[PDB]
Formats: sequence, structure tokens, C-alpha cells
Amino acid sequence: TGLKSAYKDNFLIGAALNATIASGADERLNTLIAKEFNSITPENCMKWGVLRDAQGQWNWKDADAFVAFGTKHNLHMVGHTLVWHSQIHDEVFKNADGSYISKAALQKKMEEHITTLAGRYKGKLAAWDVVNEAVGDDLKMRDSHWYKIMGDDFIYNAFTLANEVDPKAHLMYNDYNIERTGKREATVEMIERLQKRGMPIHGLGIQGHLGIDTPPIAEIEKSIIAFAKLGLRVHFTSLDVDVLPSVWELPVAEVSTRFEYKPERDPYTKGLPQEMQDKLAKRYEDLFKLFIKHSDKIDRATFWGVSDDASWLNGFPIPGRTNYPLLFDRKLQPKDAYFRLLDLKRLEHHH
Ligand SMILES: OC[C@@H]1O[C@@H](O[C@@H]2[C@@H](O)[C@H](O[C@@H]3CO[C@H](O)[C@H](O)[C@H]3O)OC[C@H]2O[C@@H]2OC[C@@H](O)[C@H](O)[C@H]2O)[C@H](O)[C@H]1O
Ligand SMILES: O[C@@H]1[C@@H](O)[C@H](O[C@@H]2CO[C@@H](O[C@@H]3CO[C@@H](O)[C@H](O)[C@H]3O)[C@H](O)[C@H]2O)OC[C@H]1O
Ligand SMILES: [Cl-]
Ligand SMILES: [Cl-]
Ligand SMILES: [Mg+2]
Repeated sequence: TGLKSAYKDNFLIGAALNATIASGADERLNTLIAKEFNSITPENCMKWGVLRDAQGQWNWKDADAFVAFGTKHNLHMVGHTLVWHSQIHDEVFKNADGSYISKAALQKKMEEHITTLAGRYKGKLAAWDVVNEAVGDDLKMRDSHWYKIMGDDFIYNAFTLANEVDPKAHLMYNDYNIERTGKREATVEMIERLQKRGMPIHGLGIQGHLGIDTPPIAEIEKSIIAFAKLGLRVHFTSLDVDVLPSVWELPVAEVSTRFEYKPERDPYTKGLPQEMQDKLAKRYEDLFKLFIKHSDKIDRATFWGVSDDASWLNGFPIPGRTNYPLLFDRKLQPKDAYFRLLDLKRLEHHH
């Protein structure tokens, strides 16, 4: 059978679904998703600035479709995400003149947002990304409007509110690059401190936006172990493997231009060659070997998309590239990596 069956005794296997897919109009994808995945996450439709306009008005069309899709197919559903600094209108935080609103005014908005959104889907969504990406790239607290206005109460209060609204939801903190030394430990320290304040938190989401080479398995392993030691269930939430030339480590002269499209940074428009398919398969295999090793600590592995045509890495960090980050190709056919994942389980040795 599919991935979700192969990995049944280890963890959920999930995918992020965009609004087009979650409409249910695509029979081929409906069939594939039901076969392969037993968890889903909305790619965009539950983000504050997508669900609501700049006047705070709500439009539930896509979010409801997503929840209808998971309900129809009996899929575990992860809400994404209550409190985050991206894809959210500056009007939440600022007067029209640019000045920040008071902490009290912003608290009131958070209360309304969480009570409404988590309330609507209480008991239907099994888990929530309550707060996303609160630690900055510099290892200090991210300098977002949330944080500048509220301090660490923005996190504490978000979890407390979500827990009041749906006491049964598995509440998670989610972030990228927490696979790495530095940001790992900064995140451990932040969560530790909030836990002793009594903040309700059940899970820890490692995004798993990986490169074809970096980070190494050993780093990811340290993170699984460290976050499990906080008494939290570990989830891999946004898995993909970027196979295209990197702009993350370029010379200072290129710091601004590196996000511009250049042909040499987009070398596989005609297809991903077999030798790279091999490397991608081995990279995914390595990763899932690790996950199997620590299956006792891990509740879920969700991929940030189903097939390569829909991946956000086609447009990020450079617009209009042809990337190949996921398990299914642009014709929805399984890639070599998929078969390696299946055989790790098919051929597993037990007594
Ligand atoms: O490029 C087309 C757009 O890409 C897709 O949507 C993007 C999401 O995948 C991405 O999700 C984040 C990935 O990183 C973390 O894991 C984080 O937790 C996720 O939430 O967010 C950005 C989305 O792109 C925006 O989509 C709306 C557009 O108007 C913006 O310009 C984009 O930046 C999706 O296929 C499509 O929207
Ligand atoms: O909007 C968010 C993105 O900004 C975020 O981008 C991540 C930024 O860091 C990238 O990791 C680098 C890979 O290359 C190494 O050499 C560097 O040291 C790493 O920092 C990561 O791949 C990007 O995804 O992703 C999440 C979005 O929400
Ligand atoms: Cl979407
Ligand atoms: Cl090639
Ligand atoms: Mg249900």
C-alpha cells in the first residue's frame, strides 16, 4: 500500500494541501492523497492575512473546504498557523500612520482571532501550529511586531488561549533551521522557560526544509533528541529537499542580487537528471532512516506539498525556478525517493 500504511507503526505521514487541491475537484490527487497520506495541513488558507482581509473581515471558503476534505477522507488535520509574523496585514499591528497599537489592543485582536478560528474547528483539527517562527536567524527572539508589542506574552498567551478554546488540540511550536546547532539551543531555552511558566504545549514542529546536502543527519538527530527531552512530541512538519543551486552562502557583493533569477541558478528546466534523482533518493532515505530510528519520539512526518509542480520552492527563494523537492513528480508519478522510503519499511527486520 501507500506511505501512510508502510509507516503506520512509526508515525503519521502528511502533506500540505493548497486551496486548489483541497477543493476535491482533482480526482487523481484525491485518489493519491487517500492512498498515501493520513495527515494534512493547509498550505495557506488558515493564515491570518489569507483568511481575513485588512479590515479583519473573514472569508471561510477555502478553510472550510480544507476541513471538509480532511473530514471526508478521515485524515488527521493540523491547523496552520494561529500566530505568525508572515502573511499577516500590517493593519493588525499598526495605525495607518505607522505607529504601533497598544499591547492591550493587540491582545484583544489575538483573543478574537484564536477564539474564532480555533473555535470554529474545535475537535475537527487534531493539532495546531499555535506559534510559528519566533526565534530569529540571529538566535535572539525574532524582532516581529508581535514581539515588539507584546514581548514573550505573545507566545504564552497564544498557547493559553488555544488551550482554552480547544482543550483537546495538540498544541505545537513550529520553526525552521532548528535542526541546526545555535537555533536548536535558543529554541530549547525559550520553550523551557515558557514551560516553567506553565504554558500548555504538547508538541514541537521541526519544519525540515532541507538542502540536498545540508544539514547533516547528525544535526537533525541532536534536535530530535533535545526537543524530545522537553517532554514534547516531535513532528517534522514541512519536509522538502531543495536540489537547486543555493543562494544562502554567497559573497557579500551578491547579498541583494542573489534572489534575482539567473539561468545558471535554474539548471534543470528540462528535467532532473537520473544522477540527481539518485542523490535525492539517498538523501530522503537517510532522513527516514533517522526518523525510523527515533520513531518513539516522532508523531508525524509531513511533506510541504504532494508533487513537485505545487512546491513553494519553485518560487522561493528565487521566483520561477524548476525545483524537484517532493516524492511525486509533475505527472504525479512516484520518484525514486518514494520507492526507497517504501523499502525501508517493507524490508525492515524484526524478531
Ligand atoms: O509560490 C507560489 C505559492 O507558494 C505556495 O505557498 C507558499 C507556502 O508554501 C509557504 O508556506 C510556508 C513555508 O515555510 C514554512 O514552512 C511556513 O511554515 C509555511 O507557511 O508560505 C508562503 C506561500 O507563498 C505565498 O503564497 C501567497 C502569495 O501571494 C505569496 O506571494 C507567496 O509568497 C503556494 O503554492 C502559492 O501560494
Ligand atoms: O519565510 C520563511 C523562509 O524565510 C525560510 O527560509 C529558510 C532560510 O534558511 C534556509 O536555510 C539555509 C540553508 O543553507 C544553509 O547553508 C544556511 O545556513 C541555512 O540557513 C532555509 O532553507 C529556508 O527555508 O523558510 C521558512 C519560511 O517560512
Ligand atoms: Cl493555497
Ligand atoms: Cl541535466
Ligand atoms: Mg473529525
